[PDB]
Amino acid sequence: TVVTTADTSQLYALAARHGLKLHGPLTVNELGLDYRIVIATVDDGRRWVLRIPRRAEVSAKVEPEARVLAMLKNRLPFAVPDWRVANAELVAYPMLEDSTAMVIQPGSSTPDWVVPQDSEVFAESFATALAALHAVPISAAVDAGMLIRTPTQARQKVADDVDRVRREFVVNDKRLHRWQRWLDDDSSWPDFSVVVHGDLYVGHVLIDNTERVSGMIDWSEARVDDPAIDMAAHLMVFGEEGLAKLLLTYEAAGGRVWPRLAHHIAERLAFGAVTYALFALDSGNEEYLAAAKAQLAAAE
Ligand SMILES: CO[C@H]1C[C@H](O[C@H]2[C@H](C)[C@@H](O[C@@H]3O[C@H](C)C[C@H](N(C)C)[C@H]3O)[C@@H](C)C[C@]3(CO3)C(=O)[C@H](C)[C@@H](O)[C@@H](C)[C@@H](C)OC(=O)[C@@H]2C)O[C@@H](C)[C@@H]1O
Ligand SMILES: Nc1nc2c(ncn2[C@@H]2O[C@H](CO)[C@@H](O)[C@H]2O)c(=O)[nH]1
Repeated sequence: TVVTTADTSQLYALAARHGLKLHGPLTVNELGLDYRIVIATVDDGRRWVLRIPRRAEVSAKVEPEARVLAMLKNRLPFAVPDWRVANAELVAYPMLEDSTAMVIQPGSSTPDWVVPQDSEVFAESFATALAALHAVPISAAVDAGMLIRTPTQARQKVADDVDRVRREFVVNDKRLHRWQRWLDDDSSWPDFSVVVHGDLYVGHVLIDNTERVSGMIDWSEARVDDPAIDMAAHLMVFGEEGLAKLLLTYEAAGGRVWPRLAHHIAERLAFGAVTYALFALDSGNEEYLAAAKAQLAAAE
């Protein structure tokens, strides 16, 4: 007998209650704070992703995300998870076998690999994919019950998050001033909102073996909001040169821009410290909290 991390009999029973018969190899990622993620082989010979909510508060988010993905499926020129099972105890979809655009071993803080800076096929196809996403009509998002933020509501959300961090943590004075100046800088903010992925970075983008964007995953944060939300992580990974290329092609592909978009994306990236701190706070995880407090107290 060999102790294994996965509980195959419990997983089998869970999947079977939702019409999936597990058979063959599986792998398990238990490091998620909200979900256990298992990639399992099913009697169709195919791999499926089992996205297992850990708690009632997580389970509550399944049905609204299911409506998002159902709406998006025909309206994007790339794949998204096909949640053929979606309920409080289990989400399951056939695995999208294409690689993520960043490969990282669970537990590790350093990726094995990220799609290269000089990959023109990746850069170009990410920009067009993003323009396509941001072209999904607002009416479709409303009809699907999505969270909608007008430009005023988008800016208010940022203000609320900044204020919550200020109430719970002690933040470097210059950091605070940066965020406030940004919130007060009318010219930075867009006068429209779009359907955004909300958690978009190389780890949630799938690519075919030519490095062309073929899919996106992990849509929990999707909503109608500030377009720049989906561009900040591109700046973080690919730098100002990568952002410059993105904006040129995004605009050429029909994406709507505004003159201070590049600036606004950089401010959104800085605002990532707020998002991280609130995640840490809401998680109750002391390691995340220690990192967050250190970041917030530090000079940029
Ligand atoms: C938009 O700007 C981003 C910039 C940066 O975005 C992050 C990323 C994506 C964050 O994840 C996001 O963290 C938030 C809190 C929740 C979110 N979702 C689960 C909901 C999650 O995906 C990280 C904090 C994940 C984390 C903690 O495990 C790590 O420490 C790992 C090692 C992480 O550094 C890397 C693999 C590097 C190579 O990735 C990047 O820098 C991207 C660009 O960190 C953010 C918090 C900002 O929001
Ligand atoms: N290639 C690929 N990875 C996935 C898929 N679903 C989940 N993952 C991985 O599991 C994590 C949790 O959803 C993601 O960040 C990916 O690393 C998928 O359909 N295809």
